[PDB]
Amino acid sequence: AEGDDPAKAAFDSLQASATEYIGYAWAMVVVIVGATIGIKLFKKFTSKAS
Amino acid sequence: AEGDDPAKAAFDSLQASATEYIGYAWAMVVVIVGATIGIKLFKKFTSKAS
Amino acid sequence: AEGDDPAKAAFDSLQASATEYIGYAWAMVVVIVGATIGIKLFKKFTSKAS
Amino acid sequence: AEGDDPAKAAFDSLQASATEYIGYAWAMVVVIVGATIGIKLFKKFTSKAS
Amino acid sequence: AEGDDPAKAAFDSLQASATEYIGYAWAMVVVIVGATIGIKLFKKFTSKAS
Amino acid sequence: AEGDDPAKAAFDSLQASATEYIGYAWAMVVVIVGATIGIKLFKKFTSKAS
Amino acid sequence: AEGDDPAKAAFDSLQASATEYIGYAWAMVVVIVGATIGIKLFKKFTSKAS
Amino acid sequence: AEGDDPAKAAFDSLQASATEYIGYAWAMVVVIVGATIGIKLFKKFTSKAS
Amino acid sequence: AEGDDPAKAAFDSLQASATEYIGYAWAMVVVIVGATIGIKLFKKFTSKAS
Amino acid sequence: AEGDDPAKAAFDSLQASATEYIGYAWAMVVVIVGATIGIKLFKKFTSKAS
Amino acid sequence: AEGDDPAKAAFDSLQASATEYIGYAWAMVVVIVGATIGIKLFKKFTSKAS
Amino acid sequence: AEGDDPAKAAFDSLQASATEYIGYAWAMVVVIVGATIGIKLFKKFTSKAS
Amino acid sequence: AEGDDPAKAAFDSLQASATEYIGYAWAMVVVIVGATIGIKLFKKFTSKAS
Amino acid sequence: AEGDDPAKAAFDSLQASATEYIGYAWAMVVVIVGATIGIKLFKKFTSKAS
Amino acid sequence: AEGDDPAKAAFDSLQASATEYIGYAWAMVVVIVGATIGIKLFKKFTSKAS
Repeated sequence: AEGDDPAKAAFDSLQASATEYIGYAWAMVVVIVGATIGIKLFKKFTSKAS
Repeated sequence: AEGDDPAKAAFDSLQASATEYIGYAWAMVVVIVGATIGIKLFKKFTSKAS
Repeated sequence: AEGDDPAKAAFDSLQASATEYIGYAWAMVVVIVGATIGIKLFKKFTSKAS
Repeated sequence: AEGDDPAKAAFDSLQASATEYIGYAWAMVVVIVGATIGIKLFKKFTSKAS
Repeated sequence: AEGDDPAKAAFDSLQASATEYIGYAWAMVVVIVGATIGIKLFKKFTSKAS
Repeated sequence: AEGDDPAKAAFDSLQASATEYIGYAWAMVVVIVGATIGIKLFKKFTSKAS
Repeated sequence: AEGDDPAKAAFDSLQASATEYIGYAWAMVVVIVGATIGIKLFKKFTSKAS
Repeated sequence: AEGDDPAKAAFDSLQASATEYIGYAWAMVVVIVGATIGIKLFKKFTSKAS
Repeated sequence: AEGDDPAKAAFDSLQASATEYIGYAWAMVVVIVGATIGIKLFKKFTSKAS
Repeated sequence: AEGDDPAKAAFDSLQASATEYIGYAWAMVVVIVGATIGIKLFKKFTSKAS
Repeated sequence: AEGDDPAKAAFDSLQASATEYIGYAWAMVVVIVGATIGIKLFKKFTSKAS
Repeated sequence: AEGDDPAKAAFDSLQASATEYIGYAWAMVVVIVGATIGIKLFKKFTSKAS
Repeated sequence: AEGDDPAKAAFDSLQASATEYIGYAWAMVVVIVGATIGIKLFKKFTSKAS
Repeated sequence: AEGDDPAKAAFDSLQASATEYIGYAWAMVVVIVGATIGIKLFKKFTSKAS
Repeated sequence: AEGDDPAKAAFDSLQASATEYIGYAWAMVVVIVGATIGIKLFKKFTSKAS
């Protein structure tokens, strides 16, 4: 009980922080996927011309 | 007997506390797996465009 | 049992979110395929004239 | 014997729970594969027009 | 001799019990591997369509 | 020996299930290829007229 | 010496069992590869018509 | 909190750098697609003469 | 009481020092992950060209 | 001296026995790697057809 | 030395087996390419008539 | 404090060294990606001729 | 420092070797592309006659 | 010193043996890549005919 | 003081010896990584041909 209270709260803080990192992950992949969408579009142009 | 009663109860309390920690574990992994599902979905988009 | 309940629900939420992403995927490809239909139609005109 | 009985049963419960998670897995992949079937169909249209 | 007889038998019982646990292990992994076979099959479908 | 028997049988069941999925795969591609045969036939008509 | 004899034999049995599992592996992949050969053949038909 | 601050910033820097690489990607494909547009134009001339 | 005071403070100092080491850890992994982001970007270029 | 002689010899015997076990290890991994070579070859066939 | 001898030989056997699989691969593709040569010849006839 | 100072500095040196290795990594991938750009360009020529 | 020097040099040697392989790659594709240029030229003759 | 001499030499022998295994690795991949070069050549023929 | 002097020196010798072992480690991994660079290059060739 008493001992595990501060620890439970600590785990909550750790979980929230994990969520912050995870948000950054979603974003990073937003850039990479953005790059893939654009570049694959270049390829699309090329094929249409072909 | 007499001596081990309080100890048995103490072990029950310890086990329950362990269950609390364990619940937090399931949750933490819920966030991480959520991140993996979303980001792998970004990758899915990229491949479909490709 | 008890521990895996919150986790099952979490997985449901994750699955639904996956469905949202997936809807966006169908749409994105709607635009790309729209582009292919139109442009291939331009090619059709050219061939008919030829 | 005596000690390992409750443990055997516990393992049964754990195995069943594992089956629940696993069912959710089959489903999640049902959505993802559904997305792949549909989107690859969009690509099919595009190629046929081409 | 005399003292170690009951102990040898006890070790036999312990070994047999260990075998029971171990059987449950083989099974648990049967479910997990079953899940992997099925889901990887979903992926197979997706690739074939692609 | 003893331990691996149930596991061998489990693997047999898994293999058979894999065969079921695989049958569905052959079918799915039957529809897609059917679509390609028909539509390419439309193209055939067009060229013959041309 | 004496102690490691039964253990060497045990390892032989374990190795043989491993061979049984491994045979099942070769087979499972026989089905999957069979599926890939057939389905890729469907794709072949489609392309030839195209 | 305290520990994850420097890490969040580090991830920001990493994301920005990723954007730089990605810009170079868009450019590289600009050259390749430029090549495809020009060369397919050569083919266009040839067909028109034909 | 009296004896454990200096020890509590000592543990505080030890904990803070642990935090310093831990900061260095976050940083070290910042470099490694930076390397992975860049190099995986090289791979991205290669695939886009492909 | 005198006491450690029989012990040195005992250690030699133990080392040799360890070598026997170790030989079995190399073999066991021979089977597993054999399985991986064959099955990855099945995958090779599939890709070539694709 | 001693330990790695049997392993080297095992690797030789594995390599030879790999060669057998690989021969089957060359053959399988012989059939597929044979099919492509014949069918493309049908197309040749059609065009010549056209 | 006192004990962890030399260790902090040691970790700094280790981190810097890690950066050196990492630089070599970026370079190695520069060669590999260079190879991919060139060779994919060969493929580009072939397709343009086709 | 001291430890990572020999390793840095080792990485240099590895990188150079990678360059050798890569040169062979450029060449191999020189032959394949040569084949494509020639054969597509055969096709050119055929079309001109047509 | 004295104790680590035999160990250093032992490590040399182990490293050399590792080199033998590694040579076999380069070879095994020589066969696999040979198979890929040949079979991809079959595909080349098919496309040229097409 | 007096007693710990010879021990400090002994620890220095032990540390230096540890450095020797560690050098051998860097080397061993030089061979393994060399093998990975070469073999992955074989794979590179195969993909380029594909």
